[PDB]
Amino acid sequence: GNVDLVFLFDGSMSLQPDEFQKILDFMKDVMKKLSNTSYQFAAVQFSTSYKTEFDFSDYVKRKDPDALLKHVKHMLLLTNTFGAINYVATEVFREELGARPDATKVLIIITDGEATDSGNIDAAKDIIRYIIGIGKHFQTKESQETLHKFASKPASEFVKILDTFEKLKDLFTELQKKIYVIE
Amino acid sequence: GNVDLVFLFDGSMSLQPDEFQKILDFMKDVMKKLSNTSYQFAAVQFSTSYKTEFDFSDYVKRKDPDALLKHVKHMLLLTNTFGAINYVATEVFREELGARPDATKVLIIITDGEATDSGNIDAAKDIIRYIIGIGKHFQTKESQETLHKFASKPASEFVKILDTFEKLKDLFTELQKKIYVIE
Ligand SMILES: [Cl-]
Ligand SMILES: [Cl-]
Ligand SMILES: [Mg+2]
Ligand SMILES: [Mg+2]
Repeated sequence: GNVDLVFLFDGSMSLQPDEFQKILDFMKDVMKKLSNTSYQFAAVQFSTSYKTEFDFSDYVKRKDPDALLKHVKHMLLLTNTFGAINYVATEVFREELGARPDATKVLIIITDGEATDSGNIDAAKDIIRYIIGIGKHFQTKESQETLHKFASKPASEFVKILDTFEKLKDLFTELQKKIYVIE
Repeated sequence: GNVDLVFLFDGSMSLQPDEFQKILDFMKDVMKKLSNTSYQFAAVQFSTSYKTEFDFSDYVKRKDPDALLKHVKHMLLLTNTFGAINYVATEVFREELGARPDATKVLIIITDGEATDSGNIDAAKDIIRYIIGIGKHFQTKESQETLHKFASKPASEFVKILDTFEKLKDLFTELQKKIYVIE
């Protein structure tokens, strides 16, 4: 059926210009591949606070991915992941913002560091949540587990750990192998 | 998993140059949208006889549909669909020709007239068969009924009827709404 997918990307102080660009490229690639499908998209940059770069209505109005993200500016601040996730659940997934009523909700969280805040993401528990942890900040198994709480279960399918930002290209390659025209 | 898909397109005398071109456009549109996935394609033109325009190996070596179908010459003869389907079953789905051993076999038959031969397609029965009947030759319930024996069950799912070749543009729009990234 319909799929309303939200990209919640890390814009923290740790990211180098090229790394931030690779995150933007990844989001665009998936969007272009899935253009003219039953998917609709929204994008929110998060660091200390949260900013919807374009919401569902924006995408519907102008499907152009490159145009939708041409205005993004790297925040360069903290990594308040609990707040960011709750922000999507209540401020982005809204009918008035273009979200479709009984559409399946999906969240693709991309981050390069552990969350600097805490609390709960209970309000977002019914959204299908994928998280992509990139870079040396996720070298240890300990740091990787910290991401499970944000993603759906099992972690084996929903939590993806990438050692480099270059690997985002590999991940896109792999996701395309999972694309099918369903009966 | 892996999907080996063969397009079997009508090259009969009834087809005008632009109608035959729209059939090719449909095939290329499909292939382009499904590029870099688990799908691999082969295309066979049929009329009085049959011709593999490019096989699975060719597709793999040069994944460019436009380049893959640039030499196609409209046969302009009859409509031997029974023989054509049997040819795909035994002359196209072959490992030496690029087909992957246990990939799901799918056949997309595109035609604008009733078969001019007879027999059976028992040898192609394990292949998921879709048939697209286009135009004035299918304006009666009887003519449309004859297409059923070539496709998988139920006909309501595997038989597609288009009043015009223009409609192949519509059909492609429709099928894209069924494109999802599987878990
Ligand atoms: Cl950081
Ligand atoms: Cl004909
Ligand atoms: Mg960071
Ligand atoms: Mg014909």
